[PDB]
Amino acid sequence: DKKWLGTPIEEMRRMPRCGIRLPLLRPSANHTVTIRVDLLRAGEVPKPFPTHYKDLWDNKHVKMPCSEQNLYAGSRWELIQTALLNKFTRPQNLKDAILKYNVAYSKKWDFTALIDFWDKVLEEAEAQHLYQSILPDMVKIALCLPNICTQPIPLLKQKMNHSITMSQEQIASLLANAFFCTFPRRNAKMKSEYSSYPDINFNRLFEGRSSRKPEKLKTLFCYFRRVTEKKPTGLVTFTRQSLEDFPEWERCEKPLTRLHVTYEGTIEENGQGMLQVDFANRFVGGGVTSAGLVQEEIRFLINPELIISRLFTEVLDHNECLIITGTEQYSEYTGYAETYRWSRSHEDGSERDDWQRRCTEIVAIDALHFRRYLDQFVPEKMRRELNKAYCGFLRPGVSSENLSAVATGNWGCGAFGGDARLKALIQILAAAAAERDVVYFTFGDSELMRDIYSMHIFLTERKLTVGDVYKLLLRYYNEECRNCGPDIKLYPFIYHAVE
Ligand SMILES: Cn1c(=O)c2[nH]c(SCCN3CCOCC3)nc2n(C)c1=O
Repeated sequence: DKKWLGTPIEEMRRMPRCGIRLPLLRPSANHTVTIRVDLLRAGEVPKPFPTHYKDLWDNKHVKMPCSEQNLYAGSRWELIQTALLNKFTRPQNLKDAILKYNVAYSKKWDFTALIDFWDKVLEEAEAQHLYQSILPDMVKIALCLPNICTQPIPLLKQKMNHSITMSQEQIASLLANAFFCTFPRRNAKMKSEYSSYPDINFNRLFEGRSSRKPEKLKTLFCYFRRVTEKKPTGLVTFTRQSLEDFPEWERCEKPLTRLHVTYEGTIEENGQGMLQVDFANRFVGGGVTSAGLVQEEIRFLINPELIISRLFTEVLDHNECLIITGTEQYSEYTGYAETYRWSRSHEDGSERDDWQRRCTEIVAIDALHFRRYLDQFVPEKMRRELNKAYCGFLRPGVSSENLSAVATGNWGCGAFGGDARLKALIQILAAAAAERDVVYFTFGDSELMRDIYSMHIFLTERKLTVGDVYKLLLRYYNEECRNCGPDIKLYPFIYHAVE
């Protein structure tokens, strides 16, 4: 009957209470900081550093639309200014503007969803507000980019252990540019440069007739209305983490940690101050700028500062994750995929830390996509998922007492074909190896809650280590999968093996 099982969620560690005092925010070889730390003050808009725009146009940094190297020779940035500084009264005006500096895509890019949103979804007053106020304000913050993002932004490339800390205001200027599709070299289907990076320009949000698109657009315009009306004052950190020292899982003598499991609630609302998992695509954010609308995309829509990770985050390799600290929630929603609806504007009540970052930490970890259900029990694939989750959970240089619980759920299930009971145990083992408790949301599935709880209590009461459990997974593969759906399910197999 009960709605939750295991350790009370009130007993789990959360930020900021559990953290240590942050070191002085400072730029270094592994930390890009794009604002004046000496002037960072609560409730004040951060000042960009440096004061005057500095450009880098190379294979290691974002290619900025305002670069003097962005040519067409004509200046693409001048063309963008001329195109966007026109009155919009009808959606065709905005399509024509975006296409003036995207001539090569004038036959490839469809704007049906934008036209339908403006003309067929919005009432007359809402459309009027969109084109008299919201869009012109978005144009202005976009065109302010050279005065806002004065410091080159390095790409968080494969195998880099590197962090970028920037202001929410800087992110808003960059995302307004993404909306107007101004980022060069990010568009071609057959590009080699940036082929390993996600889409950033928003043009696919404008294509097609899904009922999903107006909801995505409502969610994003809620954000844009908010951050053009009053500049957000905080910072956001993006950290790419690449590990090479992974556990020898079969030999790991670490005990399991604590579990709270519930079929009610969500990661983002009920896991406040916890390490919140994004069920990510290896191209971070997935189809947020196109058709996708499941856990990752929804989180990227209600916390749009996440979307800018796509500007500079290379596709994740198996040993990598992306950790984002400080994104703000601007929207509330209901549903998902075909039922997703924008509900209302959200006033984020999270505390900020000593770097003026909202106390919200999200980790993008991408599960594997399994063509065949039994493929996921292959030991190499189980080890891969363990190592991915471990990389997402591990904080080198931090004591376990200062680590929040992990707030997660059915990672890699649904579209990717993962088995929820296996993935729950994999996350429990990885969390144990990283010395972090687990808060698990089963998203309405009460039987799964009971099953994960019962397995966890079974294993903990018998004092099985991480390695004891991993060896049982290996036995399951050999006994029920390798020479095989299997005859016996995983948790029944485990109970029988141990008993
Ligand atoms: C724990 N958890 C979720 O599982 C979740 N799924 C979604 S939409 C995609 C359908 N899912 C159904 C459950 O299996 C994973 C895929 N939003 C979610 N949120 C906000 C959440 O907190």
